[PDB]
Amino acid sequence: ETLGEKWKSRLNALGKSEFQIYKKSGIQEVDRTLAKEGIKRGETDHHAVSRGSAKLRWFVERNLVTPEGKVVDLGCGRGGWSYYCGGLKNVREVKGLTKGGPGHEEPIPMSTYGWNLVRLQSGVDVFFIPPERCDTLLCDIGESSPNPTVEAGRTLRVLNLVENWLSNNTQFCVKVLNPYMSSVIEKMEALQRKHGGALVRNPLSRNSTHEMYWVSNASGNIVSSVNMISRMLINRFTMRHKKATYEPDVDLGSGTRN
Ligand SMILES: Nc1ncnc2c1ncn2[C@@H]1O[C@H](CSCC[C@H](N)C(=O)O)[C@@H](O)[C@H]1O
Repeated sequence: ETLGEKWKSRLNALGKSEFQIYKKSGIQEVDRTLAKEGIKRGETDHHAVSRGSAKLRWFVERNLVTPEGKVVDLGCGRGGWSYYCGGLKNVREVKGLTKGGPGHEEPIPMSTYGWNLVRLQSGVDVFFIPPERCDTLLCDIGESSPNPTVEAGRTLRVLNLVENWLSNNTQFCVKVLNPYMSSVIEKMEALQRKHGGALVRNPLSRNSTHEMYWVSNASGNIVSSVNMISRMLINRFTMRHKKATYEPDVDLGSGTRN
């Protein structure tokens, strides 16, 4: 048994209203009221389609991942990671792929800066299409379960997916939903040995998930990095100024790139 699983159990034991408070406790939020209000009205212009744009922003503006070349966005959902990549100096093709359909997030068409370089496909399942060439590989897949055993298999499927997609020097950002289970640790140590990078916690993540992202330009003992987060997440159960701090939302320009 791990320090993560302790966290998981305490989390699971929470009152409905107690969990809602834990979730936002001392996190970083993104200011989305107006951007969402604009989208509801048609505006295709300056708005990130989701808070993922801001979320990826954070890794990128710190050179943890430098999208370049042909970017594949596995599970692009609405499109927040892709449209944000679309505007990035070093970037040529953005290809975003996602399930969509009833009960899943569908890609929203946007005219943001570099939109013309972004193509997003709904109706695809990625675990069952063939790997393609790419320079930057992104992946935000991993559905949360109260049962950590579940999360570990979901997380395992994902890494096993990404491997098949990766070559040498590939820029990458992958959600590892449950990095604390011992099966996931094991896989990650391998993956790191073979590919580099470390796991990093994004301050925009809620306290109710123990997600960390495997990002390419970083280093660090996996085990230790997972633990300092389980510790962090446990410490936040007992918190005494539990407001969130807010960032203004990414503004993603408009119009076309050549
Ligand atoms: N096997 C699969 N194939 C394609 N899409 C999948 C998938 N499993 C999960 N997904 C999709 O992956 C998405 C990840 S969450 C979307 C976040 C996105 N980066 C953004 O910033 O908006 C979900 O919307 C889900 O529908």
